[PDB]
Parts: sequence; structure tokens; C-alpha cells
Amino acid sequence: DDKDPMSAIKPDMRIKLRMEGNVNGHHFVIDGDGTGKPYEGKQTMDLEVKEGGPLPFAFDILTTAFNRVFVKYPDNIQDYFKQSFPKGYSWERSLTFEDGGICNARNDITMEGDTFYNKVRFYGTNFPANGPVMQKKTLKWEPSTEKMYVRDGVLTGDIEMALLLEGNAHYRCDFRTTYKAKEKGVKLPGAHFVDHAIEILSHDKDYNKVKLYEHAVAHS
Repeated sequence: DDKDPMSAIKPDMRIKLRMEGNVNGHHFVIDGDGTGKPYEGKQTMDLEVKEGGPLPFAFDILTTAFNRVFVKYPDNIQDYFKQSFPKGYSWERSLTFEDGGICNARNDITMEGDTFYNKVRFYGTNFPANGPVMQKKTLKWEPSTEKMYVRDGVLTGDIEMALLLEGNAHYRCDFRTTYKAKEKGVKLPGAHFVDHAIEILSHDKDYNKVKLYEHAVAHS
């Protein structure tokens, strides 16, 4: 009642990130520098491939691994992610594509001052050589709705995602993400939804440099 509601999560935050991983044996390191408005559910990040470029696969498969703090939560829904700070939280994600491609991603999110730090790992395998990921035929992720609910005691988000491809086709992917506050006493939320829209605003021809944007809103 007397607490500063923004004692940890300021209205304007900075974001620092390093992702390591490999997809179908192709290794990479990617750095991110960004800003966001946690209470508006908006964030922008400048990404730069530091090792392994030019990436021989669709950059789009990586972009949701580049923080559910950046969601506009109404007052009537418990905000597990803003409640996880200053200490932070982590998530683990499975990406199961319709052609057998499979990715596992994880992010450890800490906060130092005004900056979220992200330790990201991304591993993908079993992508067909002739498929749209290795051939770089993707255009964007479609806007999505994540179902947030408690599954066996752990906050879980399920999404039916789709990449738009060249040639009026889509390429489907199932997401399951588990979210774990570092403080083990954070209160779990009731079931709800988060609408997402992620997009690449600009990029170099070989995607060595990418500007990424996401807008997210929670609702019932």
C-alpha cells in the first residue's frame, strides 16, 4: 500500500543480451542492446551477430528468444513477471515445428539497476535441409496468443505459432514455455492470455544486424 510500485521495474528500462547456440550444427553468438517500456508492453532491440555469420538459416526462428516483463498487464491480472524482480526469473522453451525441426531455448533474466540482463541459449536440430528454415524462406511470425496457466505447479505458456513463408504458405510451430521466478515464494497468476506481435523493423541483407520490436498485452 505504501510501497513504490516501480521500486524495481522502472517505466523506461534498458536491455542487454547475449545468445549462444547452434542450429543444425551451425554455431553463433549474438549480442542484443535494447530499451523497453514494461508497463506498455513494448520493447525494441538492436541485434548483432558476433560469431558464425552470415547465419545459414532463417533469423526469424531466433527472435522470440530475444522477456514477459514487457507485457501490458491490467490491474485485475497478477503480473508474475514484474513481481519476480529485482531478483529475476528464467524460462525454458520447446519449439516444435511441423516438419520435425525442434528447438530448445532458455533465458536467465537478471536486473542490475535500470537494465535487464539476458543469458540466452538456443539449440535447434532436425531441420530438413530443403525446408524453409535452412533455405531462409520465412517472412515473419504471425501475431499470436499465448495461453498462460499453471501446469503441474509451474507457470506455463502454450502458443500455436506460425511463420509466414514466401509463396502464400505458413509453417507452424508449437511453443511451450515454463517460467520460474528466482524467489521461490512468488504468487502464481490465474489463467490468462498474452497477445504478442513480434516483428523485424529493419535488417542488413545478411541479417548480421537486426532491429527487433515486440508489443504484448495480457487479457482474460
